[PDB]
Amino acid sequence: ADLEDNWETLNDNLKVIEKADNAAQVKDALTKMRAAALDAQKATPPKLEDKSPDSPEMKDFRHGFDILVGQIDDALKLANEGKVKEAQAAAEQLKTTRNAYIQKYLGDGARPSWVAPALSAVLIVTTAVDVVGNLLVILSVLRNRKLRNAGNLFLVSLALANLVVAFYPYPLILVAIFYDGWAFGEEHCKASAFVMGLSVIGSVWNITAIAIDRYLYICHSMAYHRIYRRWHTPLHICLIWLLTVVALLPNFFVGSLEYDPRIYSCTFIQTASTQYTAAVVVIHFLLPIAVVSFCYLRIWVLVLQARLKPSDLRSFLTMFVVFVIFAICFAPLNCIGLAVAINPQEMAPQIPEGLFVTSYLLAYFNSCLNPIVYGLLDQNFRREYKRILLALWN
Amino acid sequence: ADLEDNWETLNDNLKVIEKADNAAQVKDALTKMRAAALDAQKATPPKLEDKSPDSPEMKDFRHGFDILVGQIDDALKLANEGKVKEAQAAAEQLKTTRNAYIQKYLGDGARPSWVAPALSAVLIVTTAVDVVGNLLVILSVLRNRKLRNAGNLFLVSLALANLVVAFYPYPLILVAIFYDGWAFGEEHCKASAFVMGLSVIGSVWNITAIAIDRYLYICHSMAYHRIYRRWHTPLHICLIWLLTVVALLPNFFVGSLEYDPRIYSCTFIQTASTQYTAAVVVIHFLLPIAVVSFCYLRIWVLVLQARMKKYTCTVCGYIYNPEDGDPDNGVNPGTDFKDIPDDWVCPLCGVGKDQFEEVECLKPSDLRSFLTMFVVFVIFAICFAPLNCIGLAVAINPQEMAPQIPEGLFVTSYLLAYFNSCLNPIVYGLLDQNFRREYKRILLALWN
Ligand SMILES: COc1ccc2[nH]c(-c3ccccc3)c(CCNC(C)=O)c2c1
Ligand SMILES: COc1ccc2[nH]c(-c3ccccc3)c(CCNC(C)=O)c2c1
Ligand SMILES: [Zn+2]
Repeated sequence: ADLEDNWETLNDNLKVIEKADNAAQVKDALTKMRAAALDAQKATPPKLEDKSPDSPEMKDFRHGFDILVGQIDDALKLANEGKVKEAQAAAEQLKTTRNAYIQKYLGDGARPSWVAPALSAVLIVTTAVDVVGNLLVILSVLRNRKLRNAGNLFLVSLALANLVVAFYPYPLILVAIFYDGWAFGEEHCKASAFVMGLSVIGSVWNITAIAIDRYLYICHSMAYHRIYRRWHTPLHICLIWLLTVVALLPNFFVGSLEYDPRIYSCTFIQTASTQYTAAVVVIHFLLPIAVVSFCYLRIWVLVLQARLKPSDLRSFLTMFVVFVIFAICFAPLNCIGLAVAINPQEMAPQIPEGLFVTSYLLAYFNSCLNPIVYGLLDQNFRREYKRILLALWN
Repeated sequence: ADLEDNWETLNDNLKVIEKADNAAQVKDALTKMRAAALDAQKATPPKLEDKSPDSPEMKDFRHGFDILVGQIDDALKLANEGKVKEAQAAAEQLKTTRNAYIQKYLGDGARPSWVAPALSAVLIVTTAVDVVGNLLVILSVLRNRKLRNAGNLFLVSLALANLVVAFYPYPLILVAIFYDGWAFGEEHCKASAFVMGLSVIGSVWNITAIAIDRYLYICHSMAYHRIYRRWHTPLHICLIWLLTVVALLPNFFVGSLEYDPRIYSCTFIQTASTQYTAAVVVIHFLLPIAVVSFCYLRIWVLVLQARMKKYTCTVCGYIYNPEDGDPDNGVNPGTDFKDIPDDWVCPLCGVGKDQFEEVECLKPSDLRSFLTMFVVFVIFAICFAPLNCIGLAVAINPQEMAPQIPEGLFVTSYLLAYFNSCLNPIVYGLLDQNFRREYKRILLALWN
């Protein structure tokens, strides 16, 4: 039997012992566990495959199994006596506890089998739709005199924020999944973690700048037309990106950019400094999500009081949906970060790995959604996407 | 303008409204449609040519146009307001009435009398064996944990490709034969046509994924085992199905999913865009048929050379398995017997490799059933080679080569292609001993 296959066997019967109602169900499960333990001990690990069978690295895995075999025999000594709870306790609090004391028996039970293929599928799809999708957005906005419309600079600003992350950190996390551990230097670690901070942080500030601009243009159009914009807009875009770089610099002093084995990515660590992460969740999420929720509620009340035409909603509809799609995508992880920011000594271990990865899978997915919402809601973008593709077939 | 000519005009502008990006493109198409409707109303139908101009049969066609002109005016009332999707939708309610009320008079309904009973017989039999047959393969693979891990996780994926089509488009077509024309909405039309595209396209990528899998397992055995798999193949299966959905999306922009009266089925149209169909025939048939013919040529050369054969011991009877090796005495799994050094001995009696003879006859279950899998590939190719040839001939020159495709031949190509949805569970049962055993275990448990 295969080592990866035998690893699944020992964990499946471990789950059975918990959901068991009688000592015979337990004694049956503990027999399959001891048999699959001795088979996997005869097998060679993948990381230490080149190492000697007597080497201090390969003989460490062999010995780890010897401890659990005796622990299983100890547990079935109780299950034979008809003591169900007594053996059910000697299973979970001994097969897992000594696994951390054996190290190599703790790695398989740390991460679920599903995160590696789910993450890699999500990143492949996200990177693919990102490059094509946002590259179309760039080209659509560049043609003829389209750039003379200032607001189109915000679509190029967000297109690059989405884009840059697909060209540097996303490809290397995919190498980190297939190599099981970060395969590049400590240089590329903090640098990949930084550009993702630029994208995720830089995006909310563009999304906010838009919400204020579209708030004044619709609600106080008298005062809005009095104030210029043709040159104001490229100044505002430039300012938010330098503002972003500044907000990210405490990461190098507080040491919060390091590789997270749970998500195979070098990213920002919420436990490294609960002071910085508390500010990151407030000042760079709940603060902007609040002001923009306010901006767009004032716009929707005037539309509700105006009732209509498909060309009348055109001014903001596309930009409102992108904001909402952003909020959903980043609300879960910001909640995890908030719970850790209050009391990490007790609330942090209560965050399951299954939930944590689910928060990062959505947050990564957001890097490709924008051109889709443009295609589904904007007729003029849908037309533009068709023109570019036709240009390539003709 | 001629009545047959005006019927082509109203259907051409109907296609334009779908592929339209602005209300003006729609308002322009709806104006040409109303004009061509009033011209055809002034014309006499061919079936009711002998009838009186005021007769209840001839005045029925005149009134049918009055309704269509009213709803065209209703649709352009939306297109003037700048509501594109709202009028694009109200142009489908116009597509139904023009195909339920105006399909009565005119039209060349020249089909042979056999295309109805043959098609319906083939579909009934195909659907029946498809459901039972592939439901057995799904069951036997998840049931037996050993045969599942033998690279046969793509077989459940292939079987789901065969199944899905028996549950939605095949039953509908059968209603389309007994009702003589598509009896369901335009919604269920392009949708049923999509579900078939998923199966036929997804199957070749499933069949390719296995051909590569067995190619590396047999030819690059050493490097193979070095690379993980438990999480690799569910990622590969997931990738092929998204790959497939992607390849099918141009159908909604080029408008190639519509009902074909010759085959009573809403399917993909080869003439709607010869650019897309040329790619469909190349990228999704001749390209994969080529790479897999390459995969199986490099396997068959090893078999001919005897480079991956089992060796039975002429003394204690121990059989050497290249898939297994002799790991405890240094020969890691995947090693060929001809590659073991001379100092190796039988691990059961100590006789030298010197006194080992090869198993002459290679069973189809061997080397992850490469023989059974190769057969399925060949069957698939025969089943879809004719229609892909028709599609290729139409893709070059459709102005002259397309009318030269007889209806009798075209339906014959679709009859085989439909039949392919049920065959593979049979080829597994006839050639794989372990599947035949599993089939019996399923049948005997439900019976007893
Ligand atoms: C402040 O310095 C950095 C620096 C790097 C960062 N990378 C990410 C991130 C990247 C991709 C997907 C989700 C989050 C955050 C945002 C992380 N937010 C929370 C609440 O943990 C981040 C922040
Ligand atoms: C490309 O988008 C679609 C979309 C739907 C499709 N349905 C079928 C098909 C279904 C059952 C039997 C035979 C063909 C093809 C395959 C059609 N291939 C050719 C050469 O015409 C198909 C393709
Ligand atoms: Zn022997």
